[PDB]
Amino acid sequence: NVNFYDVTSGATVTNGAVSVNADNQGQVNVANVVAAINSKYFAAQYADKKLNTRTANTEDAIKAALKDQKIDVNSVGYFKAPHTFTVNVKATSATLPVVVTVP
Repeated sequence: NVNFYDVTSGATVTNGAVSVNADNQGQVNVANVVAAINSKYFAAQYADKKLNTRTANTEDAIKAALKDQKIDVNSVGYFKAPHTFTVNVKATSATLPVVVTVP
């Protein structure tokens, strides 16, 4: 099956969590959320005795999570973050819920 893993430790992860900084007006860019998630977690499938990486839908998943919280993102990626929200990151042959906190 597809599973998610920690990039740095290699451990299998079921639920993830990251922190992303806002600017002094409480604005965040989706690109910084995508970087926080994808730098920390990756998806892969075992085959041919190795882990094979699988592309995650992180940007789309972030925008979908914010739209479920009634938060819009503008054409160049900025939005007003909630304090914390959950992104359901998907990779295809698995879903990794990732808690995103914006202090």
